[PDB]
Amino acid sequence: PMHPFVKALQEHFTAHQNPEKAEPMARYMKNHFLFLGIQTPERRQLLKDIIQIHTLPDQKDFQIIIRELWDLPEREFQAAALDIMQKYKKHINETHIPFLEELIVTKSWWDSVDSIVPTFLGDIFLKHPELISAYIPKWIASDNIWLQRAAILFQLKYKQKMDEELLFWIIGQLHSSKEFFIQKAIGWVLREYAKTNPDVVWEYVQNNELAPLSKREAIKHIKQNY
DNA sequence: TGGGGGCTT
DNA sequence: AAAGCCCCCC
Repeated sequence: PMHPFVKALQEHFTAHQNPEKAEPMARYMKNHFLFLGIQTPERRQLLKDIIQIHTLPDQKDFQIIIRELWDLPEREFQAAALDIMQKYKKHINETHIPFLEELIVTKSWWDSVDSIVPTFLGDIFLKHPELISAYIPKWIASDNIWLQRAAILFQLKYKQKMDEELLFWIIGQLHSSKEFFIQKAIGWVLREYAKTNPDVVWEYVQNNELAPLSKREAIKHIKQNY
């Protein structure tokens, strides 16, 4: 934690770790990560304490801090890094897409990736429509399952802004994936979109090839209506 | 299947 | 802030 802010945060988090909570938190993530055992309320308070002391670092340092936290072993530091990224949301723009790509493909799991994609990337592509073709096809073809999940979920919260043709194209490109988290992402985005346009999702699921898992996930809340 | 402490609003 | 939702999990 070269940067003083990251050092303080690490010291403060470590001083407040809870071994009894570490185990179940770690199991939730299929043991891919060590945990300190600090849940979100306390994790955010501990971040608040440090901000109260140091003040939020200048925007020129924000990528440095986030990377340094990403390199720390315990998962809470990546969670804290995302809390921090949210506080800098107004300074995050299209020039940061490569930075966000690195975050997605490093220490990858659903918890970090879902926290990056629908909000930060979703907003970026809304403001910069021309960049969709520069990133989405590349992510789909990358064979990195987390970039693939990113391509599927960037429109997750769009509601009526959903580009249906694009969504169905992206899903079509990944419908044969044998990856659990891709099949789940397809199910999720379809299920979420069905809150807005259930008819189109129902017809899509009935008439197109998807894993049974994705079909089950997609229709779990609307099947009682058909 | 379909619903649940941890999270959100 | 009482109450709904659930990425995920099983």
